[PDB]
Amino acid sequence: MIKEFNTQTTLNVGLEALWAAQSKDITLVVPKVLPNIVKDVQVIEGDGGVGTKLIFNFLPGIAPVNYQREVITEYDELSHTIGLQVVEGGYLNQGLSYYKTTFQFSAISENKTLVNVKISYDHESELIEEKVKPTKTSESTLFYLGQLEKFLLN
Ligand SMILES: C=C1C[C@]23C[C@@]1(O)CC[C@H]2[C@@]12C=C[C@H](O)[C@@](C)(C(=O)O1)[C@H]2[C@@H]3C(=O)O
Repeated sequence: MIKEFNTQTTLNVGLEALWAAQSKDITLVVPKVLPNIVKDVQVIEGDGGVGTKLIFNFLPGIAPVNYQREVITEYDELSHTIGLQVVEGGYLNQGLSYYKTTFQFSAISENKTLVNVKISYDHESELIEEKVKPTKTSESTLFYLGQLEKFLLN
């Protein structure tokens, strides 16, 4: 049933800094990284592990939705893997019936890190809508990761 797309990016920042930003500090880092997109992010419930509930509030007028609620579905500190599944809003209002993003961080050297991006998705329509193809949604993820790199290196 579930379709999967993978890509990779390499960022010139170290593993621990990236992993902290993407996990325990996500709610304060994301608005600083994406100040023209994300107004704020809250932890609704949970400690950061599986089943933690997050809400991302967006600036209106950019996308067809002004929030997304996410739930953590994987949290592995040894492999530095975190998965976020959309619960409400987000791409569920744009043509998909299921969406999840999983990041896995691997050190290349002290200040260079490989980021694997896995996008899992489904849609009810016989043909997928263009704006929610993973080739397109991954572009936004890569935009974010590059902005995260820029934020951490400052
Ligand atoms: C530019 C982006 C990329 C977002 C969607 C957004 O439009 C704004 C917020 C990004 C993001 C930030 C943190 C998480 O990595 C993510 C999966 C999410 O929920 O929100 C990230 C998410 C994504 O990678 O799909």
